[PDB]
Amino acid sequence: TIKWIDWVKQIQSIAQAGLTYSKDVYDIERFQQLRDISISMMSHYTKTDWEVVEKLFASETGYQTPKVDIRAVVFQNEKLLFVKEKSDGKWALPGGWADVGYTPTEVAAKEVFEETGYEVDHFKLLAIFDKEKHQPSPSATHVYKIFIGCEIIGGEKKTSIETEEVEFFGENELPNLSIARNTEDQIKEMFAYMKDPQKEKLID
Amino acid sequence: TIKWIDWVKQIQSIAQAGLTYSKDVYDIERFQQLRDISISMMSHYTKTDWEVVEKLFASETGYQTPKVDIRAVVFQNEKLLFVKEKSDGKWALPGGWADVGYTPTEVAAKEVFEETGYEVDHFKLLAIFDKEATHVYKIFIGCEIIGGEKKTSIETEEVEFFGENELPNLSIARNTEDQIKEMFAYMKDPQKEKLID
Ligand SMILES: O=C[C@H](O)[C@H](O)[C@H](O)CO
Repeated sequence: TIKWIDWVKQIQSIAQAGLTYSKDVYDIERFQQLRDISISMMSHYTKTDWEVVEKLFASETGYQTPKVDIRAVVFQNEKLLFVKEKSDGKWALPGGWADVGYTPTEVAAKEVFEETGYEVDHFKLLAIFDKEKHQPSPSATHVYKIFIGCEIIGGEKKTSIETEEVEFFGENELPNLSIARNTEDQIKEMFAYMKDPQKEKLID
Repeated sequence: TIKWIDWVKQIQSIAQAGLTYSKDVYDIERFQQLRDISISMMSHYTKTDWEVVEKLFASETGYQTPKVDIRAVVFQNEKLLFVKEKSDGKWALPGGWADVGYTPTEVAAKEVFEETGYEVDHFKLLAIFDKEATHVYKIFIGCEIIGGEKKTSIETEEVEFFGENELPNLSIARNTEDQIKEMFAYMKDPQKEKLID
């Protein structure tokens, strides 16, 4: 693996904590210098514009925790609901970044409605995966993925600008997965839950 | 001209100054973390440059989400592990902010070890709460003592196990009275539906 990336992510994290919590004017200035070195290291070794890296890597406030992604797990006739993005042509469970000001089930409901047309409720906590644990490639960011089971209670299948196709798929007919949005192993775990819904919940 | 070497040397020299001159216990710990990382970095890549990773930011947008707090839920014969906090002198489950570089269960095991000296395993996902300027998803993770011993701290003045009717004064930001009640409900009925806000 690339060892340097996880070191630099930890330096930015501590610098971000220092800028939030230090009250010492010379320590605040040391934490700002350290964040700026972290941007410069990322900028040079990924050949990415310095100011772009600052926005993508080093503009959060407060203590730095992993980011939260939500995936909705909706079955019908033992087939799992997937949505295809028009631009990249790849498939994933409905979901996305958790919006500030929304609870996890509100994110699941809103993402399912916007991407698929369906109304959902009857939320179940299924799993929390650590995106980095067996990640294919190195990442600038650390993500926890919360999988929430839901029941379709209304609305109707509807495509959009972003969302070209909405379809259910059986476990021996999976479409081309967006590995960034969901791994094969995360999908296999959801079919294991469908077969035995009283099973232990996966937490990385 | 191998640029990582001068940047790591700068990080080291800043961290050493911070470590020498800070009077705040939390500032000292941050500078100690940075010193520790810089040592680890220098002890690698002897001759070579760092690998260029030109695709690292391809799908990155700088989107901000709720922060993650983790609370470890540790029972011993029907009593729940609490910790008296230096901040307010009130009591809470071991836990805190989830750190970059750690899985949820590594966070739970780490917070329990540093705050109480116990080593835990057998992790179970119990709940995620959020009652909606700071937005927080709080993950309750159950686990069991497999080793270590009870050790109080400069940070953690007392470590006590408490039953449902003898609860100490709770640090309410860290754990509400309803969140603790729910945890006792999981211990008593261990097939209760897991809560997710
Ligand atoms: O919240 C957790 C943090 O470690 C502490 O609040 C910081 O060290 C700031 O003092």
